[PDB]
Amino acid sequence: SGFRKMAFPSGKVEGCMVQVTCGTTTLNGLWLDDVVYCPRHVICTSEDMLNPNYEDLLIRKSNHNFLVQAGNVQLRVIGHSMQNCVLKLKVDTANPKTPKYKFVRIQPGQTFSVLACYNGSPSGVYQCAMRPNFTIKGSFLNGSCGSVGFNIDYDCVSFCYMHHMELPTGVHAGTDLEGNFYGPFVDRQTAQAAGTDTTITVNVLAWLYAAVINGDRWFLNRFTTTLNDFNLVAMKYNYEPLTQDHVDILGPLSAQTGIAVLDMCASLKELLQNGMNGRTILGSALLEDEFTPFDVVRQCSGVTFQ
Amino acid sequence: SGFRKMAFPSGKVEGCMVQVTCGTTTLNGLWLDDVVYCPRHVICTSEDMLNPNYEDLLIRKSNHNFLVQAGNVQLRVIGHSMQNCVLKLKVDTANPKTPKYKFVRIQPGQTFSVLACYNGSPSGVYQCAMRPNFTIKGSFLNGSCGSVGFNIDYDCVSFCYMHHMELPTGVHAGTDLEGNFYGPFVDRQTAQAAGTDTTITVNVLAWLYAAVINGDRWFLNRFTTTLNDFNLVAMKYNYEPLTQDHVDILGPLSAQTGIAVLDMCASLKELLQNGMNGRTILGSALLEDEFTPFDVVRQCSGVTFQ
Ligand SMILES: *[C@](O)(C(=O)N1CC(C)(C)C1)[C@H](C[C@@H]1CCCNC1=O)NC(=O)[C@@H]1[C@@H]2[C@H](CN1C(=O)[C@@H](NC(=O)C(F)(F)F)C(C)(C)C)C2(C)C
Ligand SMILES: *[C@](O)(C(=O)N1CC(C)(C)C1)[C@H](C[C@@H]1CCCNC1=O)NC(=O)[C@@H]1[C@@H]2[C@H](CN1C(=O)[C@@H](NC(=O)C(F)(F)F)C(C)(C)C)C2(C)C
Repeated sequence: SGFRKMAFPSGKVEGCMVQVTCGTTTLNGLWLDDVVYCPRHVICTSEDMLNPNYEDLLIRKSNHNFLVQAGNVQLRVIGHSMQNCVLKLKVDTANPKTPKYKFVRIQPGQTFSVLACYNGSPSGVYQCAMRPNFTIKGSFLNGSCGSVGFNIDYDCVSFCYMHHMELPTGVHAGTDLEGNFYGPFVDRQTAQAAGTDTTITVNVLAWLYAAVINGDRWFLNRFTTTLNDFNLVAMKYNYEPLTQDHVDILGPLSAQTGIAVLDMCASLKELLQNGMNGRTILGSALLEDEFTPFDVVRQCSGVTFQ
Repeated sequence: SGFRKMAFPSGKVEGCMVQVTCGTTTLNGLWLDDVVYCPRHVICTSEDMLNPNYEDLLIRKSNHNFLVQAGNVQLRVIGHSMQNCVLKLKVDTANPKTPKYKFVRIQPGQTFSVLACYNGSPSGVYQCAMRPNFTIKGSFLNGSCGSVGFNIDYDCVSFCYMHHMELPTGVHAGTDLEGNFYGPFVDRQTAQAAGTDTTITVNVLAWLYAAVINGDRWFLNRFTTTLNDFNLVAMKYNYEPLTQDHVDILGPLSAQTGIAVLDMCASLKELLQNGMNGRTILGSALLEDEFTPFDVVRQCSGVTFQ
């Protein structure tokens, strides 16, 4: 039993992390095959980052201007290009520990593990959700840029996130590994703020299923509701609409517990209107929206990776 | 910025996990050098586990009775002994990926990462505290036994926990890697329950410091208090006493924020007496006691491992 926020094991990703230095700027890079991927603002100074011309700064760099270091070894750059906000450095050595991997662009609502790195060395690992406003709520300091988020599927790492920047309210923004930002953020030290965020409804329901599985059932009421009705009540508590696709995705949890999605929707509608009344669910005093249905099944069935 | 529950990167431990099968029982083992360590109840059936004579069952086993498997490879056992509740299987092969490591017995209050495994393969990683009643609040299913908890210090893994059992209320109990249980639990399917738990005061204060560092300061009041007074108020909310050692351990956080431990103690005493009043700290609606002072510094300074 028990229900924890739980990240994917990081080992496959650890063996891909490098330090990338250009001038005085040092940040982390991802070494896959014979390419190092990092944020393009590695080629900036403090001055530069207020309004940088990245194509211009990069013109003026030679391969030797990029120190890439993998513990004790220093990799020699033999090529450099820019794809959107990502810099690609061709190195002379293929990473022997490159895992099976893919590049994905995740959807708002989806979770992943972040491997927080400083100076190309791992600090720690935690789980995050891509919020509906295209931010994440991470823990990142100076030097963390180039840290990556990932999902593991059996043996194959899907990289979906690279860390670039921090926004007001101390939430975080970044790119896919093709260098396209999630959301409307630019890699420029300029005033930018996140849109107001919503609660990911399907994830809250997934967490309610996890609660029931773990025996926490005080909140199950005896009513049903319609999808239509549920959505109207949830509209006012700033919950995203639940679509029929979402209902279908909750099918496994519904089936494993014998609670129709719409009975659970009934129970949540009550919690939103009456609040939690001095009671916790799975240890928590707030409703959690950072567990997907797959995460719950993963944790409550025992899905495993190598 | 930001503050997350964050585990140590798991890679060094991943390369030590094996599947250990004896008869129909399969659970996880830890392969260090040429020894596999696992819970001794691998040698039991369902029948057995109500009241097992472990010395007796083990007498009757040959080395060949132990299948040890490391992905595709099968290791040949060439020796077996029992140390307390841990079984030690000498294998014919040393693990090439054995990291620098130590065996530690942690103290109540201390945190570690758990690498949850099924069939000797990692499912995921999360952070836990050894609670004062010598339990942890994990996520563990059937097959998880032998999963280990660890701290990383630079390059050296300190294993402190191996998973054995689950108790009423769905909390968890286990041994150090020398096979001594934490707390008064026995490895026997018998009615056993955890003592009522306390809140780890020093950890709550460490979390308050993290809050301030992250800018969440609404709860700082303008008073001091004495250690004596603080402890009396905390006695009734089921907080452990704060000793002078604890005060000394909070020194770095106190120094980095310029808030005396006893000013912070003043602020906590208020929160305990007046409650949180519909407000969160670092996202949380409850006070958190599962971050040590070292964890906070680690996360808020950027300590890093390889
Ligand atoms: C990242 O670039 C990094 O780790 N380093 C750059 C140096 C060499 C200093 C180390 C850095 C990570 C953030 C730093 C503050 C704490 N948390 C972080 O995640 N990213 C940046 O500093 C980032 C780069 C320029 C400005 N950045 C940035 O994040 C700004 N944010 C904004 O301007 C905002 F619009 F609010 F998003 C702050 C420094 C936080 C003000 C660029 C975006 C290119
Ligand atoms: C662990 O032994 C394991 O993963 N497996 C044994 C098999 C082969 C079935 C796979 C197992 C882990 C727990 C299983 C329930 C869910 N969570 C777990 O962590 N441990 C046990 O089953 C454990 C062994 C016998 C009885 N165990 C146990 O945990 C009991 N608990 C108690 O008796 C209690 F006193 F409450 F602690 C339950 C099965 C949960 C009732 C032994 C203790 C040797």
